[PDB]
Amino acid sequence: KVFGRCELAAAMKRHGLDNYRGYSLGNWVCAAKFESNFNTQATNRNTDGSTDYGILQINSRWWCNDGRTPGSRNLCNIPCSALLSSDITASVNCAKKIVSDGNGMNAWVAWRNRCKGTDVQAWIRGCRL
Ligand SMILES: [Cl-]
Ligand code: NA
Ligand code: NA
Repeated sequence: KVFGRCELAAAMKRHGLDNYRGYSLGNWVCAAKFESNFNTQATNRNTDGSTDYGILQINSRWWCNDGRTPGSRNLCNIPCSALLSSDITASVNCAKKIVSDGNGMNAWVAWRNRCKGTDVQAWIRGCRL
């Protein structure tokens, strides 16, 4: 599913990401934009052999099992394919564990390089939230 911007902002709020670990909703929408282009089916291989999955590009190196990332962890206790659903529940639940692990949103390379320190409130402008 390719979410609209305000559609994703509304789903992310419904699921408790607005101000989660102190990150406003616009940070999460900006991260999803530059990680996945709002596409739940996005997958991208990493140089170490892991893959990133879904709207927030969650890495099989630590967070999910994809059956082909040796010596990796599954800290969200899920198959990586769960993170590709039209239902973002599994991605949001797992993202809450990631952002809580001490690194905050710096875990998301696209967030650090493209959203951090910008006017992220712009990502929720015009949405009826
Ligand atoms: Cl933090
Ligand atoms: Na894994
Ligand atoms: Na999907």
